[PDB]
Amino acid sequence: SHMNTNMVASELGVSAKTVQRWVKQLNLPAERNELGHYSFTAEDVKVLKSVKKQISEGTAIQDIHLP
Repeated sequence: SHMNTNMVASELGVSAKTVQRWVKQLNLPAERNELGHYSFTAEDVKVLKSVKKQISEGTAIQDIHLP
């Protein structure tokens, strides 16, 4: 009912491994879909877009602010 890692990566314009790096580094919650794969919601996409935006602006991973 939601979006897997490939879908998220597609909407962000990054690779799937990049999404996985951020999710784990930033201790972000991730569910599992009907196949047991990682799954994300629209909220997650927005949060990960904020991560990408902040890194792009020069913010270090540890200085990132998340809701």
